[PDB]
Amino acid sequence: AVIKVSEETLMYEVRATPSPADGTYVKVNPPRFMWPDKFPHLGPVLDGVPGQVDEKPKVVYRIRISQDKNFRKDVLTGERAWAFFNPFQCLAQGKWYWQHAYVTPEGTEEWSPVYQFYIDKDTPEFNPPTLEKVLARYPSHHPRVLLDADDWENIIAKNNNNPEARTYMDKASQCISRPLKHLQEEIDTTNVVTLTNIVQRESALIRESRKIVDREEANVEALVRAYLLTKDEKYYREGINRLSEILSWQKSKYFAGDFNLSTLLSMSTSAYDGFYNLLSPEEKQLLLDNIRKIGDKFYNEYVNHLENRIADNHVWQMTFRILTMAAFATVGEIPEASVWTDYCYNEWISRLPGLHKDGGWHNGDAAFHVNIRTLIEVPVFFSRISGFNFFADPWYNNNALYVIYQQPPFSKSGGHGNSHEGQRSPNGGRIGYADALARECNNPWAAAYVHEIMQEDPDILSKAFEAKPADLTWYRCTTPKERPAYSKHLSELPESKVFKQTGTALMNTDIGHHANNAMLSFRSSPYGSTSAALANQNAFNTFFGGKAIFYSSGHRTGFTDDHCMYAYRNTRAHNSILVNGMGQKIGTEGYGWIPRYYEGEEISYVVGDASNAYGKVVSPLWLERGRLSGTQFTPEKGWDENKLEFFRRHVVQLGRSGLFVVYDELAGKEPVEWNYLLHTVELPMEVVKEEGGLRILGKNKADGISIAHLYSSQEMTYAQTDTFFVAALDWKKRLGKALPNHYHFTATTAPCNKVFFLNIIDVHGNNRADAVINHQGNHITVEGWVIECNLDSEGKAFLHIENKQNGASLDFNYNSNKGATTIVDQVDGKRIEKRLVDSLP
Ligand SMILES: O=C(O)C1=C[C@H](O)[C@@H](O)[C@H](O[C@H]2[C@H](O)[C@@H](NS(=O)(=O)O)[C@@H](O[C@H]3[C@H](O)[C@@H](OS(=O)(=O)O)[C@H](O[C@H]4[C@H](O)[C@@H](NS(=O)(=O)O)[C@@H](O)O[C@@H]4COS(=O)(=O)O)O[C@H]3C(=O)O)O[C@@H]2COS(=O)(=O)O)O1
Ligand SMILES: [Ca+2]
Ligand SMILES: [Ca+2]
Repeated sequence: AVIKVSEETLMYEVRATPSPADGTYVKVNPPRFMWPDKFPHLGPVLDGVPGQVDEKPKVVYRIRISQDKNFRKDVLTGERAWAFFNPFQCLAQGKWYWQHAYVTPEGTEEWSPVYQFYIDKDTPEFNPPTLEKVLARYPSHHPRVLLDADDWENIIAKNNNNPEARTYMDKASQCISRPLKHLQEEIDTTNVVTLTNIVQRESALIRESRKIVDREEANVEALVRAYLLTKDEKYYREGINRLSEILSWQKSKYFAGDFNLSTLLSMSTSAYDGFYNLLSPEEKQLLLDNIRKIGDKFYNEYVNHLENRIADNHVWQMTFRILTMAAFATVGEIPEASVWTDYCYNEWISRLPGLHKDGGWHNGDAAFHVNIRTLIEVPVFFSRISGFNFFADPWYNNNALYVIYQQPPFSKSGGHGNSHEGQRSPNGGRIGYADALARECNNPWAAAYVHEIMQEDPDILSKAFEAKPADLTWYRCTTPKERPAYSKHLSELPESKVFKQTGTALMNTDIGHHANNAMLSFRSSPYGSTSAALANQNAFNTFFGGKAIFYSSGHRTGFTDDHCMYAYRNTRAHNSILVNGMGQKIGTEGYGWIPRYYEGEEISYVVGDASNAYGKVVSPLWLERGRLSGTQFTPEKGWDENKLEFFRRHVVQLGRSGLFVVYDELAGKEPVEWNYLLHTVELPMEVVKEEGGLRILGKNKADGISIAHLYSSQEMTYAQTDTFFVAALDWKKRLGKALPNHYHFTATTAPCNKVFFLNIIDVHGNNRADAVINHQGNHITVEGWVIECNLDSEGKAFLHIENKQNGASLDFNYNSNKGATTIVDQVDGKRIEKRLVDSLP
C-alpha cells in the first residue's frame, strides 16, 4: 500500500516526454499532442540577466495519428513549426497509435517511437473549432478586439448609467494637456546606482522603470476606454500624445525588462484597434511599426521554448495574452500576424489555462493574481469570436475551489509562493476574478464568495490592488452576462480540500464564518521549489479567524538574493524538518507529493512524502542562477549529501474542534540529528517542558493561538532565535520600512537512524479556552479523542485516533492494514469506511 518513488524529478523544467503519455487513457477528446523539442531549450534564466543561452534553430515537425498501427488506414497528419498539435476533431473510441518527426534542414525525417493511447466511451469531449473557422468569420472592421464594432453603440448605451464606467473618463480627463516628461526625468535611479551585483542592479532598474511605465499605461488605457465609451475625440488626441511619448522611451538604457516591452505592444494594440478609424497615416504607421517589431520579438522568444517550459511566469502572467491580442488585432493586415494567431490559438488549446489540472496555482498565493486578466480575457475573447465556450475546460470550476480555500473571506492566504506573507485579505482583483468565474461558469461557490464578501465590504472592487494584471473593470463593462443569483452558502463547503496534483491541502473548522475559522494549510508538491514556489515540502501553517500563528518565516526581498535562498525559500524558514540542519534541494528535484488523503466531516486527513527532497542542489537552472547571483549551495548554508531515506508527515484534522494531529515517520541512511521547526511572525513563542515532551505556545497580536504539544521517540533539546540565518535586507526597496524580525523554534533530537514525532496542535482564539491534553493509560486523550501512536525508533510506525462519541476513527499501521490507512467517518448519519492506499500524481 506504500509506494516508493525513485525518480530524480517528477516534473521537468524543459519537456522530456511526450503527451499523451505512452499507453495511457487520455483525459480529453481530442488529445492534446505535445513532445520534446529536437533542441530542448531552457532559454534566459533571469529577466534582467540572461546567463548562458544556446542557439534556438527554427525547426519543422510532422505527426501522424491512426488506429492502424502501420499508418495507412485513416491517418491524421500535420506539420508544425513547433512541438504541439491539435487535431480539431473528436477521435473514435478504441486504441490509437502515433509518432512525431523532426525534419532536418535537408528534408530527412527523424521519427519517434510509435506511442499508444486509448479513448473510452467515458472520455470527455472538449473540441474547440479550427483557427480557419474562427478567422473565416472574423470581421475586418475595427474595433474588433477591445469590443466589436457591431456591439459598440449598445455598449455605450449600457454604460451611460454604469458608475464603474465613469472612472475611465475622470482618470483620462486629468491627463489632458497635463504633459508627460521623458523617462530619464521621471524615473528614480538613485537606488539602482548603489548596487554592485549585476543581478540586483538590473532587477532594481526593471522595478524602477516599471513604476513609470505602468503608471502611464493606466493613463493610456483609460484614455482608450474613455474614447470607446463616449466617442469624445479629446481622449483620442491625448491617448496618441501620451502613447507617442512612451514609445519614444523604447531605446532608453533605462527601459528594462520584458514587461515594459510587452506594455508597449499592449498599448499599441489598444490604440490601434480603438482609434483605428481616426488614425492619421503617420499615426497608423507608428502603431503598426511597433506591433510588427514587438510582436515578432515575443513570438521569436516563445517558439520552441514557451510550449515546453514547465511554466514561463512572465509569459503566462501577461505577455502571452498581449501577443494574442496584438495578433488578432492585426491578422489579415500584417503577414506576421498569421503565424502569431496560429501559435497563440493552438498553444492556449494545447495546455492552458494553468499547470496543475486540479485547479491549484503552481506558483502560490501572490503569483495567482498576476494571471487574473490572462485567465479571463483570453477565453472570453476566444469564446465570442468562435461561438465556442472555452470556459467548459474543467480547470475553471476546479480553480474556483482554489480561490476560496487558499484565501477564505477576510483571511490570510495559506502561505505558499514568493510574497505569500503580504496576502492578508482577498483583494478586489481576486473578487473580480471570482465574479467572472461565477458568470462564465455559473459556478455557485464563486458566486457565494463574491456575494458573502461584498455584503461585508460593498466597496471591495474599488479597494487597493495592483490593477495592471488583474483589473476586470473592462470585462464588467462589456460582458452581456449578469451575476448569478446567490444560491449556495460558503458554509455548505466541505471542511477540507486537497489538491493532489498541486500538492496542497486546506483544512477548516468554519470556512463559512471566517472569524470563527481554525485553519491549517499544507504542502508536499511535485513542483518542488523552482520558480516562485518555496522549499517547504511537508510544511504546515496555522490560522485562526483569518490571521496566522504558526507561519513560514522570512521576507520576499527578491528572487535569488541570499536572504531568499538561505532564509525565505530555504526549508529552515518553514514548519517542516531539517536533517543535520540541512534542507531541501532548490528546483524541481526538491519535490514532495500527496500519496493519500481523505476529505470528511468528523475527520479529514492528508499525507505528504518528502523522502527525496533533500540533498545537494543539482538543477541546472538554479545552479546558473546561483552562479550569477552569488549563491553558495554549500553545507555551511544548508545543503549537503543526502542522508534522508523516508519522510512522511500525516496530518489529521480532528473534526471541527480546532485540534490537528501531525505524526512524522523519519528514516535516515545513518544516525542523524533531526531538527523539528516551528516559526511565528509577530510574537515570540513560549516553551515549557510538558510531560515527556515540549509545549510550544504561539500567539499573534490579535486573538489567535496555536499550541504545539510535541513528543518524540528520542530525547530533544530546543532553542529559539529572533534572527534570520542572514539579514532580510531590502536592497531593492520593495518592502515597507520595519521588516519585523520573526521567531524560530528548533527542537533537535539525539542522533539516530530513525525517529517519530507526534505534534498535537490546538488552534483557537477567544472562542474557547486551551484544550487540556491528558496523558493516561499509556496513550493521550483530549476532548473525547483518544490518540495512540508509535514513538519507538525501533518499532513499526502506527497512528490510531478515535472519537467514540462522534463515530470517527483513523487507523494507520504496517500490520493489520499492510501500510494502509483505514478511515471511519459519519456523513449525514451514514457510517463511511475507507481504506486508503498510495497513488502517484
Ligand atoms: O506583494 C507582492 O510583491 C506582490 C503582490 C501582487 O499579487 C503581485 O501582483 C505583485 O507582483 C509584482 C511583484 O511585486 C514585483 N516585485 S518587484 O520587486 O520587481 O517590484 C514583480 O515581480 C516579478 C519580477 O519580475 C521579479 O521580482 S523579484 O526580482 O523577485 O523581486 C520576479 O521575476 C522573475 C520571474 O518570475 C522569472 N520567471 S521564471 O519562469 O521563473 O523563469 C524570471 O523571469 O526571472 C524573474 C527575475 O529576474 S530578475 O532577477 O529580476 O532579473 O518575480 C516576478 C513576480 O513575482 O511576479 O512583478 C510582479 C507583478 O507585477 S504587477 O505589479 O503588475 O502585478 O507581487
Ligand atoms: Ca505565475
Ligand atoms: Ca510554495
